[PDB]
This record gives sequence, C-alpha cells and structure tokens, in this order.
Amino acid sequence: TELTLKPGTLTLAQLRAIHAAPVRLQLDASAAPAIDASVACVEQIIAEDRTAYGINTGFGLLASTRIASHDLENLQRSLVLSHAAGIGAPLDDDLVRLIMVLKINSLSRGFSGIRRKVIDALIALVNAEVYPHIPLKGSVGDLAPLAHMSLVLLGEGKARYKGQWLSATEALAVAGLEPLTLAAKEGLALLNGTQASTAYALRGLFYAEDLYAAAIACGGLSVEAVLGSRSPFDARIHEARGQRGQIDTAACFRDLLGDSSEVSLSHKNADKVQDPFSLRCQPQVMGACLTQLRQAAEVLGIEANAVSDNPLVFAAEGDVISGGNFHAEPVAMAADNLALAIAEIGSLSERRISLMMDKHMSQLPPFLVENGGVNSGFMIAQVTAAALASENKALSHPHSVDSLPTSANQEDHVSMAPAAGKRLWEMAENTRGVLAIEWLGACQGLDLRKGLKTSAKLEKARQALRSEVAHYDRDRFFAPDIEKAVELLAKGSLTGLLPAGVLPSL
Amino acid sequence: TELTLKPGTLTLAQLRAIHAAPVRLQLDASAAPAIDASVACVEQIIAEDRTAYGINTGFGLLASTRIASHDLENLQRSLVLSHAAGIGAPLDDDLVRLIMVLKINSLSRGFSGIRRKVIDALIALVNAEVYPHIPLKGSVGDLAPLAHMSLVLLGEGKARYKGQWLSATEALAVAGLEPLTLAAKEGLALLNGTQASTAYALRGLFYAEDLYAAAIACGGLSVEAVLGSRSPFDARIHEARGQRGQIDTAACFRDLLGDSSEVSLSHKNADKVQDPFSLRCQPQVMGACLTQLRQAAEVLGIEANAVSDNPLVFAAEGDVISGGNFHAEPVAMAADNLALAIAEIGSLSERRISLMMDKHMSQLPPFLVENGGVNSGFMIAQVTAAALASENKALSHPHSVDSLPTSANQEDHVSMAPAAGKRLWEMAENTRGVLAIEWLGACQGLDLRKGLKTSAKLEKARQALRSEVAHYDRDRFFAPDIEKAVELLAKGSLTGLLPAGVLPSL
Amino acid sequence: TELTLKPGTLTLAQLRAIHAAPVRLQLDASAAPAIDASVACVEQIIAEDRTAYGINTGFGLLASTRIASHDLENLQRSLVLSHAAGIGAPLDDDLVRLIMVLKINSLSRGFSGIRRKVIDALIALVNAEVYPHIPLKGSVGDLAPLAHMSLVLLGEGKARYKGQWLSATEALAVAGLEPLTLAAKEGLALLNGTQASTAYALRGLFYAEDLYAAAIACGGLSVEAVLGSRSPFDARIHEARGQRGQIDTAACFRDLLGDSSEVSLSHKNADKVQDPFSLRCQPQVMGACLTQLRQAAEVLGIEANAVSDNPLVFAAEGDVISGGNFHAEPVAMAADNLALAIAEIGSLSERRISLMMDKHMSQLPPFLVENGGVNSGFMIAQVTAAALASENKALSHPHSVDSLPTSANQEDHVSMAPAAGKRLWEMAENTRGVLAIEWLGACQGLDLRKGLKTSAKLEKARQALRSEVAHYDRDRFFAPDIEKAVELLAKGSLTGLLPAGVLPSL
Amino acid sequence: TELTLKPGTLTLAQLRAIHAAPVRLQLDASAAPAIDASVACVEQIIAEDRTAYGINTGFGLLASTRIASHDLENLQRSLVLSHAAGIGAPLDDDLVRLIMVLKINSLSRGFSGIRRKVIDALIALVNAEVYPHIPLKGSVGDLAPLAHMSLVLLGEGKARYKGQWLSATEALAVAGLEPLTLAAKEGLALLNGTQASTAYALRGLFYAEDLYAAAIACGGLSVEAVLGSRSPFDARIHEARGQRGQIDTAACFRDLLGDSSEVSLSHKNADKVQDPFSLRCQPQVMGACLTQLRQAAEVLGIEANAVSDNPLVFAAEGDVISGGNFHAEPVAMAADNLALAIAEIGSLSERRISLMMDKHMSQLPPFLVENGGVNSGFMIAQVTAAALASENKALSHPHSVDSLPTSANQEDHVSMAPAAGKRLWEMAENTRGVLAIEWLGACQGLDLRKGLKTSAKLEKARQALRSEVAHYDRDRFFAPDIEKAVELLAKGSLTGLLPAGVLPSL
Repeated sequence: TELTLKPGTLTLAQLRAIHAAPVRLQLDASAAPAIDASVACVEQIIAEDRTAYGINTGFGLLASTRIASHDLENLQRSLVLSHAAGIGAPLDDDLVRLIMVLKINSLSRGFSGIRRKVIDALIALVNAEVYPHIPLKGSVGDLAPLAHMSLVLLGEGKARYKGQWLSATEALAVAGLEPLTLAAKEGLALLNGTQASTAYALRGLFYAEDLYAAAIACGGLSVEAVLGSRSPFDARIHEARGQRGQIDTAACFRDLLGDSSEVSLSHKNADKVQDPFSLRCQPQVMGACLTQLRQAAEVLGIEANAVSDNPLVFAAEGDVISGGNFHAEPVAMAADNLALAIAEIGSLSERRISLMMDKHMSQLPPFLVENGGVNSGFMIAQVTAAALASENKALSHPHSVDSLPTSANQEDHVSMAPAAGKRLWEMAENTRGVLAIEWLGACQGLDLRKGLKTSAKLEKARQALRSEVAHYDRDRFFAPDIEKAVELLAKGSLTGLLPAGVLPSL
Repeated sequence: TELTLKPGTLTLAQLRAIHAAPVRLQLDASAAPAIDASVACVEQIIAEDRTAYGINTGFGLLASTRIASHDLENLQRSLVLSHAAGIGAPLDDDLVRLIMVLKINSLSRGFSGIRRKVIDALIALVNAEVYPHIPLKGSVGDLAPLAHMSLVLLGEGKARYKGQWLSATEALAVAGLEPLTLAAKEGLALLNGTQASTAYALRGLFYAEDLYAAAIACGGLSVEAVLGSRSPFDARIHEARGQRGQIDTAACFRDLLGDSSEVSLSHKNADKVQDPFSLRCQPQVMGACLTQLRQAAEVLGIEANAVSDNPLVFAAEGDVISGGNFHAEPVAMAADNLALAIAEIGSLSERRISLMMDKHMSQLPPFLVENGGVNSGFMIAQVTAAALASENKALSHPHSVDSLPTSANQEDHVSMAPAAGKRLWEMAENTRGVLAIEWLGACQGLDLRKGLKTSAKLEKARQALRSEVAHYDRDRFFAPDIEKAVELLAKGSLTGLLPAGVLPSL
Repeated sequence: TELTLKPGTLTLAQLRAIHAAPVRLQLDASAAPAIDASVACVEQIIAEDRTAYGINTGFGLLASTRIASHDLENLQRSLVLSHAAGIGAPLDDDLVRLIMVLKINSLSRGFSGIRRKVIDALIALVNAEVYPHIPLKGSVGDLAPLAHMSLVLLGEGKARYKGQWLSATEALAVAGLEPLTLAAKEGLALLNGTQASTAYALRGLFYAEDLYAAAIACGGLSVEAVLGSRSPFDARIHEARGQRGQIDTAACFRDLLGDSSEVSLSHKNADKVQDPFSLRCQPQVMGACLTQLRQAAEVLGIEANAVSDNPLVFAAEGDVISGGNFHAEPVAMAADNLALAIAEIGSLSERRISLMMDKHMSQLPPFLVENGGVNSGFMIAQVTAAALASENKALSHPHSVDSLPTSANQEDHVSMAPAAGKRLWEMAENTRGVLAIEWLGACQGLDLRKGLKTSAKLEKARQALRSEVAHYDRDRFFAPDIEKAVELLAKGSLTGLLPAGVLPSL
Repeated sequence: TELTLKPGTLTLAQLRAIHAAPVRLQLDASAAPAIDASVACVEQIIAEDRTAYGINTGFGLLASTRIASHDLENLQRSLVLSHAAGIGAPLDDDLVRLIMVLKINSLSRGFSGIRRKVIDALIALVNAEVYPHIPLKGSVGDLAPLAHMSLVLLGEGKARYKGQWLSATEALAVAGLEPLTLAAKEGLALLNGTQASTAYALRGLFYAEDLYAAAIACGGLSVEAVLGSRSPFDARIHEARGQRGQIDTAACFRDLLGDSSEVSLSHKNADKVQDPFSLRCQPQVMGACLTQLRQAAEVLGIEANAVSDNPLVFAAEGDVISGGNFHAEPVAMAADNLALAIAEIGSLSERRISLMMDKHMSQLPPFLVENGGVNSGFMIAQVTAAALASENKALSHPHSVDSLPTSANQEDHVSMAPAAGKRLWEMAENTRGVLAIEWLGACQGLDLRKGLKTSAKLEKARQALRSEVAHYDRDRFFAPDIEKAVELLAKGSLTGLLPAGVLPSL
C-alpha cells in the first residue's frame, strides 16, 4: 500500500495495513508548513540567545542553562546512545515498521521542532524496508526502544534487511542515506513518545479483532453441531437490553447462521429444550468483549496520531512548553482492557468445546468419536484448550496499576504500558489455540450429522478447515491437526466471513 | 426527589440521586400499555392451552411440559424460596433501594409479562422506605439477591424500616400492602436480571467519580504547596495529544488553579526547574482514569435501563423467546474497568504525598513539620497512604475473567459481576484514605508558605479542611485528623468545586 | 488459660488458645535477668554520655546527636502520638489480645532495653481484659497499629472493656494502672515490630486449619453420598508418591471413613467405575494444601517468638546494633502461601458440590431433591458456592510482591504483610461458605440412601448438622440453612473429628 | 556425568546436573526385581483372565470390560497418538532430557507394571542424546507432553539430535533402537505422570537459586559502593529473630563482605547514618526468599522421585489400585511459591539500583557518571530494571488457584502446574536483567572510589564483570553492556562465590 500521509489522520484500518504489510509513504505537501515552522521557532530561540528547557539547555544542573552549541549537538548523540538501554528479543519487522510509522506520523504534525530532513530519513528507511533493531523490553511507557530505533539514523546500532542484520552504515546506504547529526531538541523529539507502547497495544487490538471474528464463525458452527437454537439471536432480545456491542454481535451471528439451515430444519423441533449459556449467551458475552475492544480501539486510534514528545513547540505563539504527553497511561489501560476481551472470548469457546465433548449435552458421540471404548477422540484436545484458557486468567492481571519511581524520583509515576500491550500477544496465541480446537470439534460434530449442511458462510468455514484437516475417523496423532487449524486462523481464514463495519479496524 | 418514571429513561444523575437518598416514584401513564400487554400475552398463551417455556412450563424434565395451573402457581413460590440462598452481610438500605428501583425500571418496560400490581407493590415498598433484607454474596451475575428481595412480596424474609428489622408481614403493612401470590412467569421476571450486579457497579462508579473530583482539588493544592507550574495544564498540550479525557481533565485543573495565584506569583520564577511526573502528568494519568470511568458509565447507564429477565415477551408479535440477557458480562467488565481508575487515582496521589515528604523535592521542611529532629510530622501518614495504595493493586485483579459451571453444566459460563462491583467499594475506601492524607499534607504545606493564598476554589478546599483539622504545629495523635479528612471527602466536601458536565453522573 | 511465659517459647497451640480466649499471664522468673540487663545497658550508655542511635539520639538531622534528657523523654511521646496514624475498622478484641501477647513475648526476651515495668503494664492490660483500640489498616509491615496499642499506656487513645469503649485513663484504672512515661529506646521498642503482621497471618493460619479439618469430614461425607470408593485413600498409593502432606491427609481420610461402612457395603461393587478427581484426588490436593499451611506455620511460629524491634541491645557484649528485623517479608510470604491453601480447599469442595448436583455422576436425584420438575432443591446453593470459590482467585493475588518507598526513600523496600494476612480472613469466610454448602448437600444425599449409615465419625458429622438443619423434603427458604451450617463450622463443630497431631496448632 | 540410578534416590544436585548437561545412565541392578515383579503381576492378571481397570480394560463404556488382547495392544497406540495433542514452541533439549530422566526414575521404582525393555529404550535415547519433540503447552498437570515424548518410542513424532530434527525411525536408529509395541498398562504408565510439571518447576528452582547467589554478591557490591554498614549482618541480630533463611542469608553476606575492607575502613565512620532498607533489610528479605525456595525445593525433590502414574501395581500384595498421583497440585503450589521469591529478589535489587542513582543517598555522582549536565550515565538502565521488576508482579499471579473441568466432568479438578512452572522462566529473565544492571552500577560506583578495593570475593565479582565491560567514563551505547552482564550471570559467573550447602541443589 502506497500512502500519502496527512499527519495525524491515520485510521485504524490504515494502521492494520501498516502492521500487516510493507508500506511506501510520503508526506502530504500540507505537512511541510507546520513541520518547518516549529523548526524555525527553535532556530529563532537559539538565534536570539534565549534559554528554553529541552531546546538548548542541559538537564538537571544545566536544566536552566543555555549549553554551548558544541556540547548541545554532542548532547543529542549522548542522549540516544545512553538511552538505548533496552534488552530482550528483537521486535519483528512488522512491529518495528509500525513504530517507525507512528513516530513519523506524530513528528509530522509539526509541534516537535525536528527537521523535515530527519523525518524523511525515517521515511526512507520504511520505504527501503530497512528496520532498526529494537529490543522488546525496558520501556516503562518509550525512551529505550525509540533510542534503539534512532541509533541507525546516527550510523549506530544495526538494522534488518530481507531478514538479515546489517551494520547501520550498510543499512543507511540501502535506503539512500548517510549518517545524520541531530540538532537542538531532536534527541528529545525522537526519544520521548508513546509509539512503542501504542504499537504493542495495536497489535493486541488487531489480534483481539481477528479472534472476535473467528469466534463468531466457530461459535456458529458449534451451535449447529449440537442442534442449538437460533432464537437467542433474535434482534428483539438484544434491542431490549440496549447494549450496542451485543446488538452488533447478535447481528453478526444472524448474518452467518441465517434463519434456518438444512441441519436446523432436519431437527424440526430443537427448542423443546434450552441451550447452555456458552451457546445462548454468546451475544451477551461476545458483545461485552466487542464493547471492550471498541473502547480500547478509540483510545489507541487517538494515540496513534498524538503528539507525544516533549517539550512541545507552539510556533504560532512562539511558546515552548514542557508537559507530560509521553506518559502512556491511557495506552496501558487500553491494553489491560483488551486483556479481558481476549480472555473471555477464549473462556466462552472453551466451555463450548467442553459441551461438545459431553454426550449428555451434545447429542453427539462422547468426545466426538466413533467406538469410544478404545478411541479417545477429542478428549485431550479439550484438555489443551482448558490449559490455554486457564493461562489467560493470570495473564489478565493488569499492569497499568503498577509503577516504580525513576530518574531519582523526578519521574515518579509511570504507566507500564509496554508490558500491558505485549502480554496481549501471548493471550491471543492462547485464545487462538482454543478457537482452533473449537473449529476442529464443531466441524467433526457436523460431519457426524451425515450429509447435512449448515449455512452458506458456515459451510465456507467447514471447507476452509477440511482443505487441510480430515474428519476424525479413528485415533491418530492429534497435534498436527491443531497446528494446522491455528495456522489457518493466524492467516485470517475466517475473518472475511464477518460482516463489514463491525470491528474498529475492519 | 419525586420521580414520575418513564421506564428505560433513567439518567446517571437520577441513579446517583436514587443511590444517595430516599425516593418517591410512580409510573408514568405511558408505561401502562406495554406492561399490561405483555401480561395479556401470557394470559392468552395460557387461555389457549399453548405451551411456552418459562411461562407455563416446569423446568428440565418439564421444561416442555404444560404444568397444571395449580402447581404452576406453587412453582412461583418454590422458585423464590429455593433461590433465596444468598449469604454474607446485609446490603445497606441505599443499595437495596437502588436494586428495587432498577428492577421496577426494567420490569416496567413491558417485555416481562409481570402484572402491574406487582410492580406497584415494589414501588410501594420504595415509597414507604421499607427495604428487604438482601445478603451481599451468592450471585454469579442475580438470582439469589433478587430472590431475597422478592421474599418480602410474598410475606417471607424480613425488611428494614427506620433502621430496624421487621417481619415481612409487618413490613408489608407499613407500605399499605398484603402478601402477594405470584402468577405465571412472575417468578422468573423477578429472579432473572442483572440489577444487583448493576447496583454494585454503579456504586463503584459514583465512588470513582467522587474520588476523581476530590483528586483534582487535592492535586491542585499539592502543585501549589510545592511551587509547581501551571504550564503542564496548557490547553495546547492536551489538544495536541487528542485524548478527550486528558483534555477535559486539564480543563478542570485550569479552572481550579487559574492562571496564577498569590503563591505562584510570589515565586516569580518556578519553571527554571521541572516538576515531577506525579504533578506534571496529572492530565495524562487522571485523564486516562476519566476515560476509563466514562467507558464504564456508558455501559452501566444502558444496563440500568435494560430488559434483563428471561424469557422475554414480545406482545406485538405474540412471541415469547428464551435468550440470555441476565448474563451480566458487560457489567463485570465495566467494574473491572473502574478498578483500574480507582487504583491509579490513588497511585498518583500517593506519589504526590511522597513528594511532599521529601525536602529535596518539596521546597518544604522534611515531612512537613518544624523541628524535625524530634518531630516526625507526616512521616507515618505517608506510610498509611502507601499501605492503602498498595492494597489496591491486588484488588485490581479482574473477576470478569473467571467462571465456574452451574446448574449441572447447563449454566456453564457466568460473569462474576457482583464480585467485580463490590470490590470497588473497598478500593474506593483505600483511595479515599490516600486523598485524605494528600489533602492534609498540601494544606499543611501551604500553611508553611506564611500568609500566602492559592486560588479561589483551592482556598475553599483549604477552608473546608481547616474547619475540622488544625495546622500541624508539633507532633500530636495523628489518626483523628485522617479520620476527619476522610469523612469530609465521604460527604462530598470537594465534589462541588469541579466544573459541571465533566463526570457522567454529575 | 493461665500462662507462665518463658519468653520466646510460645507454641502454635498456645497461640491458638490466646487467639480463641482470654488469657492470664505472668512472666517466668527466668525472664527477668535479660530484660533487666538490656535496660541496664541502655542506662550505662546514657550514664557514660555515649551516643547510640535509637537509644539517646534524635533522628535524621540528630540521628548521630545525643539529644538532651529532656527532649529525649518528650521524643518518646512524640513518636507514639505521630505514629498512631492508622485508619479503618477497629480490630476485634481477640486479635488485639494476640498482638499484645506477641509484643510482650518479643520484648520479654530481653534484647530490647525496655523496662520490665512497661512489659508488666501490657501484661496487666491483657489480664484485665482491657484492649486498646487498634485500627485495621496503615501498616506496610507495624508502626501504626503498635503505636495505637501503645497510646493507652500513655493515657491516650481508647480501649475496649466488656465490649464498650473507655477513655484511656478509665481503662488504665480498670487494670490497676496509671499513665506511664516512656524512657530512652522504649518508643522504638514498642513501635518497631512485626506483631500485627504476625497476628493477622496467624488468624489466617488458624482459619485455614479449621477449614482443612472440616473439609476432610465434608469430603468424606461426599464420597459416601455418591457411592465413591475408599481405594484412592490406600496408604500404599501415598507412600509411593512420597509427599508427606498427602500421606498425612490420606491417613486422615482413612481414619474418618474406615475400611467400609453400611453405605459402602450395601453397594457391593462400587469400583466397576472410576471416581471423579474431586473425590479421588482429595489426598493429592488437600495434601498439597496441608504442606503449604505447614510451611506457613513454621515461619509464623518462629515469628511469634522473634525479637523484631530495633535497634537491638546485646547487653552481654555491651553492643547496640541497628538492623532490620521489623521487616515482615517472611510473614507476607507466609500469608500469600496460606492464600493458595484456603483457595484450593474451597475449589475442590465446590467441584464436589457440583458433582452432587449432577444426576449423571451422583447416583442421586438432580440437585438432591425429589420431584425436581417443580422443585429446585440445591441448585442455587451450588451457585452461591461457585460465587464464593471464584472470589478467592482474585483474592489469591500476592501482596508480598508489592512495595512503595516510604520515609523519603530511606525506608525504600517494605513487605505489605498486614494486607497479605488480613485478606485471608475473607478468603476463609468464602471457603467456609463453600464447605457449609457441601456439608448440607452430602448429608441430604446420604439421607436419600434411605436408612443407611456411614462411618462412626462421619455419622457424628451428620448428627451435628441435623441438630440444626432438617432434611430437604421440598423447596423452602434456603439461606437460613446455609447460615446455620456456616455458624456450626465457625464454632469448630467438625474440628474434633480430625486425628491429633496433624495440623500445626492442633 | 555418569549415573548408576537407584530409582527414587535422585538428589537436587543430581537433578541440576541432569538439567545442565548430557547424562549417561544405567539402572542399578537393585532396580530390576521390583520393575520385573510389577510386570509379572500384570502378566498374571491377564493369564488368569481377571479384569483390572487400566490394565486390561477399556475406558468408560469398557472401563469394567476385559478388552480382547488384540484391541488391548491397539489401545496403547491409540492412547499415545490421541493424547499427543500439545501445542506451542518445542521444549529445549535440556528440559526434554530432564523429563525423560524423571520418567525413567519414576517408572524404575517398579510400581507401574511397564516392561524393563521400555524403560531401557528411554534410557538409550538419553544416552544417545536423542531428544523427542515435546511442545510447551497443553498439560493441565502431563498427558500431552508425555505422549509426545512417547511417540518416538513407537516410531512416530520426531526427535532432535545434534540440534537438528530427525524422523522417529532415524532417531531410534541413532540410539540403537527399533520401534516398540506397547503392552497392557504401558500406555497409562508413560502418559500419566507429573514429570513435565516437575521439570518446568525444577528449572524455575534452579534459576531462583542462581539468582539468589548472584544477588548476595551484587547486594554486597552495592553496600560497598554506597559506603554502607556491615552491622546489619551481625549474627546476633538474625539469631534473635530466629528465621533460618535470614540466618543463613546473613551468614552468606558476612562471608562475602568480611569484617571490613579497604573501602569500609577508608570511610572510618560510616554509621553516624542509617542505611536504607534495600541494603539493611537484605537478610530479612533475601532470607524470606531463601525459605520460600527451600519449601519449594523440598516438594519438588520428593516429586522428582515420586510414583506418579496410575493405576499402580502392588505386586507384593497382588493388588492394582486406581488413585490420583498424577495430580500435580503440590508442584503447582511449589511453582507459585518460587514466583514470590524470584519477584522479591528482583524488587529488592531494583530499589538498590535506584539508591545508587540518587546523589542524596549514594554518596556518588548522580546516575553514577561524571559531568552529568550533559551525560545521562545509568539513568535509563535503572528505567529498564524498573520495567523488568514491575512485570514480575503480574507474573506472580498464582496459577495453582485455577482449574477447568475436563473429560466431561470426570476429571473435574486439575492443577495447572505446567503454567505455574513455565512462567518462572521469564520471571527469572526479568530478575536476571535487574541484577545485571545492579552488578554494573555497583562496579561503576566502586570504580569512582578511586583505587579502593572491596573484599576478596567481591573483587572477584568486579573482575568478572570488568573482563567484559569497561568503566563508564562518558555516555556510550548502553545496551551491549547489559547484554554482556546478563550473559555472565546466565553462565553462573557469580554462583561459585556463595558458600557451600546454602542452596537446595548447590
């Protein structure tokens, strides 16, 4: 995707796109005035020998002292090098790309006083698919990971190109660049910000959305497999409750399931008995999850466009002002919010899987297999989904409620947003595994309703799975089937069945 | 407050009012048609010998069997008695009142098939200030607490009147009533619902809001006490970030602090040095908290008006439909959401208190007391705020991520909303204690800036405290001062200083 | 119980006794030498004009300055008053008594330099059953609650006598005392310590033990009610695993159940089928719980006898040394340890209750009631146990992993032991409720095995319950039955059936 | 290391050795009798046409039916294939080796009825350094991972040899084996067990121990760097408290620090002022951690030797008995216990790092760097340690308190031990990072005490670091220094300085 960026206008769908695939971008011409005017403001402050904290000062001792030009420029390098104190596994290229593009976006709104040539250097890196090494951990919400990113601009650190590490000099050259020397305020402009926190949480959101869409299809397949009712999805019920997420959710189920199917019709009377809550309360539970992820997405969509460095430059007035927009508290709470939705999607699916194993509730053979006296069928796959569901409870513990003082008590409250966002990725693997197993069981259960078909989109879901995994006729090595189902989910195999305009970025 | 209820239209401000004080209510005439039509629908189903689950059926064995009229009426009593299996401390009258009014509200929308005379019985109880005993625990989200409430209607259980327990017969008589006998569907109409879950979480919300408002005033007093800057509250900063909660938050700080004060002016140059994050990141942290509580409030305001029983009666079509609107998942997540806001309000305030104890950051005497070599001053009050802040982290653990199967796996996924909401009350006591101590310290610190005044609303806050608690001249028994400050907060002493239309119910 | 205390030798059984009931105590004559020698050491340091931190110094500024005698004595009062900065509900008299006795015990080991007359003042309070007001919260692990306690000695604060609050003067007089004036080091001797942390956690332990014993009897009754097997309790199994808690646990089950009973014999062949894990894995799960609580008890039994103030006086050498024994980290971890045991006792019992509701596993009528089509029986009691079990998961979150800096970063790591211990009390109410419901269901289930008896101790357990709660013949108001069962448990009704020398304090 | 195994006698030191490095083992001749006798018992049951659950039966339907020999042997294969339903990353070879050796150990005690030739097949795999693929997740505590392991024996699955995946046939051949065909009871003997749970938690223990030893050296270096006192380590203090972990801990500090050093002596009077709790309460906090890890180690050392399959064969009596020793509840609690110790080691170290950054407490330059006005020094390294410390709080949430029912409610309470143990590995990376940064800062601080040396073992620790990382003279790229310090710790660089017989496996 080619992108002419109007800074501060990225949509959640564009962000998903940046996250999913390489991008080519350039700044809209309308961005230049504010970018160049905040640089001219910094330039005028220096020209006039005025002192301004975080523009031409030192820190602490010198926080009110106009440093000489010479140490001022050395100070920028010294900040990046000293702040690149992150540790842990390298981020994958997708996430690095996302962080570069959010930083470009934020800087390009023109409140940061950073030269357009430096923004364009980062854009050249993105366009060249050259991605700085950024370690996963260290930020308390994003000095360290942003410093690592910034190292390459200076000819330090290292960067990935076509899946291999290159020296920074080598990587710059790939992008048509040479090492840059930073000017006043540019160290802080690059290092202060919330882009890593935001990127981590956006990834969590996109995964949550992916999982939501898959769960509507899987949940529909399970309803059908156990001869459940469509009545709990009646629009009147959801309208009477009033919750928008549940209303939109029920509408999605109706779209996928339709009014009836050959399976539903062939069991003429399927009401005479009530469906368990893991089926019948899908609109209420999945709806709550949808609301939760929409709340998170509203906050993260705003933050992807935020001016998050410090101090900020207000060239129209001539003012430079020290604030706290680098504090990623709203991102950390958004991430903790997504944790509850990813957890509960998985919880509800696991109880559906357990329903399908139980001969007294499924109207299917025990554990979905013929001749169970000597075949175990799906028994231990349900165990695995139980393990994955359970792990999500502890993982749900919020990180936004913790803080430790830093910078000898000057930076005395912090957000822990990076940790909040990154735990979502594993929570999503857990839930993805649970749904993979649910997908496999419901298709197996429907297969046992010999020759009968479910609805048009749900047959698409059965066919997607059966292209890779066969019916379970008798015990065989189980895990490869789960691996295959998970990979299908990871690739978005079921996402397209969900109606449009339901999920924030879809 | 006198209330002519249009069912389903209660506002968050009305709900706060119902929560805070006795109410007198009657149904708007426009409510009668739908109430009476869903009763007539039930009546027609019975007249016609049709069978309808949850109207004239039994359960399980008999879930598709048209029970005889005789056992049908006995079944209603048997449900209430058997479901009143709650345990723990009695709810206070305020919360009982709130639950009665939400149930009246939900039932009065006319989708429940319950006689108007029974709704009016509950309304007579509320008007008489007669409040059924309801134990705190048992619901997994609200059969037990709603059953306890319903016991009184039948002449069972007990009820509070003017702070004393009365027999149900006695209590009914106080309200002008005699014991009722329930009809078809009315057992389920009263017992299925989410009103206890919702009431518990609304109380959490109102407390969170109370604490938010107090924290803006206390935080402003602390900024002033330590000669902090007003620059971090500049509207331009918050506009550039884009987060609405932070923007509204900063606007509140500006309103209370004003552009300058005698204290700020008398320290001519207060910038030359940067404020710690517990001061300077107040808009970002408190703003995140405001967003979080607005997200919760949107969900709870909808749920206070929801049709949450089962099965629902759609008299316009003649249909009765079993769904799952009793599943309080969105309330449990709303409550878990409020936990993060109450926690983080307290966390940020505690770090402000710790700042004020530190001579190297406060520009005040160590621990805010003269002659510290032999006086301890506020030292151990800060310890107490640290204890209270810390307890909130564990208390933040979400309950919406847990579930246990009930009703022999038919009711196999539940919300745990009651536990989610009720933990908020203690979280709010914790944070209320932290702010009480912050209030005391900042006023003490300002006192040490001899003769100097802060802004008009913040002087109101100083005067409110000093009406009850004196300046700390030398060590004295400390705890009564904290008790007094907490009680002032509990009574809403600082709430009115916050500008209008900021908080959902205010 | 009359107690001649040899300081530092209290047993867990004595501590349970002190906790459960009033005590009369005096110091063994062998305590006087060390008590009086550490006072003489302090006296000699002062006589010789030596300076010693925490003996005749001030703090901070004056932490190395020999304060004049005059301010030295005033400093002791100033510490107690300023440190009595606790808040929250008053502790009950049992816990206050326990804290007084632990403080007496610790001080009476003679490493604290506090006058014997002051120890004897506290002992006179205990003997008089006069209990200082102590608020629940504030300590980060126990300056505030110990200061509150100490207030009465000085004629400040207030105290409970025969359930009513008395002025301190009034309370002192009841005990034969007049207000004391503290000397050098005695402020720190009374205020530094871990006795409140330790008392809170000991209460948790005693409750955990009470619950363990009750769970063996209830679990045995449930095994019998559902025609479970005694084979899983075979000693050979547990010996082969090697875990001592499980071995001791299985031995307890064998003692209560015996080799066979009329119920087991009358179902000749009860193996032909496997018991669910909530029955069959009782030795492994309850055994783990027993190990966990023995680990906690070893640490708490040591701490009940520890010298936990500061600085300590080593009269034999003439040295006074500042250390950190007031840091209650081992207590906080012990309390967090007990949380897992109380949680898992309740978890396992809840799954047994759910088994008994399920006709497909219980060999009993659904929900343990005749004519279930219109009777609900124990259905909603199981819901209540599920609510209580679930709440324990969040409550299990550890507090020992949190800390906030205090005393302007000098006291920069703390334990949070008080919060860790006090949450155990509510966890125990939760689990106590779960077992109460299990007790009721298994007795109901056994009743349905018409005329058949279980083992001798388990019939004792059935009779204990049936003295208060009748068989459930048809739906009736359920909650009073649960209330009655809980109260029986709270009073120790089942504790005596457990064999001796299994539980740390029993 | 060469090992002649006496089954059931593995020590914690042997287990560390197996975990750390390849092993060569053979069974002691004394193992053969019991192994062969339990096989003969199974053989006699079959010879005699007796029926015995889990020996010659089917399951559920057939759980009391003597399956024909033909399907009996096919049933063993069908169990392994169907139970190999794990997912996630492959375990590393060290952990796979550990699990194989625990299974060999458990089986070789002779209560399992499995042929010696099959035990010897596993031993041949270990000796050949051929390690079956085992996925990380799926067990609820260890059917899936044990099934994956067992696949190779049958010629299925895959295995690692010299770091590359081989087909099972290929891997068997490397070890001198051909595919085996399982007999009666051998499917359950291999698949039921707690060895994966136990291996995961043992790894956590070994890491906790490694971290403990490193923290004593780092903590000693920090004491010295900031001119702290040795008095808080006085044996008399710790003896008076009575806690063994703290006593052993203080003894370790005394051994490393000695009575004095050139640094301590050159600051003649270092008392005149009190040390912060992160220094002075090291014995109390680290001691609590030591007790916690010894409690865990006692349980895990027993479980490494336990008979944990089912049903068990008691050949001396001729009895076969179904129990629940596969239930890993004690392992899950042991793992949750280790979480608190790993967390709190890191918490205390982080507060020491923060002390060293603070010029008002360190007696060093701010953030440990010369010319701080334009150099940032260790500022952001402390931020990274704060991030890592914080993440451990959420990670501390216990998994032993959760369970989901499996096997359609027959396996209705489970332990979640695998998740409990595996989270410890990341907690240990977090704490390892914190200590790495503390190591770097204290050595930097000591360097600034120009020319002065600390004690003999602590100079060894300084030299170990300085062999790889230079003094911080001016800002430079920081992260490689932290990487290098972490790798030194990971390799056990500081472990050997700790005195012998302190840590369970050392």
